[PDB]
Amino acid sequence: ERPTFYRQELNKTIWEVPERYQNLSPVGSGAYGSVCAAFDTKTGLRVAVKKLSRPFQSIIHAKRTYRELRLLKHMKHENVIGLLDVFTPARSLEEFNDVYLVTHLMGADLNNIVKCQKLTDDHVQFLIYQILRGLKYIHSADIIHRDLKPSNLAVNEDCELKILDFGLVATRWYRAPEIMLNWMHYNQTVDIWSVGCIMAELLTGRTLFPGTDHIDQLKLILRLVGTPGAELLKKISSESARNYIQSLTQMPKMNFANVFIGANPLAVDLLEKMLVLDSDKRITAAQALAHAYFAQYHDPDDEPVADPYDQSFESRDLLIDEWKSLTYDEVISFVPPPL
Ligand SMILES: COc1nccc(-c2c(-c3ccc(F)cc3)ncn2[C@H]2CC[C@H](O)CC2)n1
Ligand SMILES: Fc1ccc(-c2n[nH]cc2-c2ccncc2)cc1
Repeated sequence: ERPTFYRQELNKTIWEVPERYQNLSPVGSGAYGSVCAAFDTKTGLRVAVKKLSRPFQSIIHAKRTYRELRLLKHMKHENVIGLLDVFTPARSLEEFNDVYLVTHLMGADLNNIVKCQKLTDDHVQFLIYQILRGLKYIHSADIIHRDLKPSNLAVNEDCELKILDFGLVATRWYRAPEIMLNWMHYNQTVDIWSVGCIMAELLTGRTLFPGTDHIDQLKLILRLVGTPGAELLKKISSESARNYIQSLTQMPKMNFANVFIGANPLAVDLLEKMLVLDSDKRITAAQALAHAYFAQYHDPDDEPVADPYDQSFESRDLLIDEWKSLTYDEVISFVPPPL
């Protein structure tokens, strides 16, 4: 029981897929893979098919490939990209060198939405609500996204949103200041900082912190939220990070009600809770969902958490063939979701 595959070359890339997937149309490419829109004749669904690029090029690529497949197989939530299918044209482990991932076609990203004029407060509520609902789920599996940005948020014509964990403008614009300072013990609230930046941008139509580099990025952040107070400075072990931060002209926290004047005061209150410099004081996804700003969407009985997620593989140092074999086992054990 193996489907019939057919091959085709699209934009320099060869695609070998099952006959069920028709009318492949390139959507975009990147360092880690390329994506085509297609029509799935078995389900009647429009899908996006991602072909991984050089999945076993090195130990790093091989572990990344396994990581992505494991993550995607685990994510089962309406606001997180999951898998409809995964396949390989390879007939055996020995000749296994290509991995294809299939999900529901979304068709646009959040950047396309903010670009095409500004949104109503109701749209901001709905979009951010969905991000947080997806994040609550991801975070409950002890996963940190780490690179939330508009381009990693897929959105369909119904304004339904799904978080893309990977990852085929600048990432740094949405990155938590503790990451810009290279803190190795950052927590899940790095993602809340990013949601704060995204929400600000949806409300104003402008990138909140458009830094030109890591130093400029930190400078832009501190100008809005103020330079660190005593409680936060005490948590910084890095002497250079402290010499830098403390050698900057001291700056107060700006009045958010003034900076985002015109916005819904509930949105401004939430933003202030997300864009707190000290990650230990930043609101969590679960807490954010209960915020008054989302009263028309919040339902505690329908904001589910994830099943336990085993990431013990992350601490493993294996050979390429071992990561390849594990990935292969995960391709073969895949059971599609019910139609
Ligand atoms: C184009 O429609 C669509 N829908 C769902 C996922 C993906 C996807 C995926 C993707 C991820 C997993 C998968 F199984 C299938 C596709 N990776 C990146 N994207 C998009 C590509 C365009 C870009 O603007 C936004 C990310 N694409
Ligand atoms: F300027 C800044 C900006 C952000 C931070 C910060 N927020 N949460 C944790 C930290 C942090 C940064 C560096 N080292 C430990 C902790 C600290 C100083």
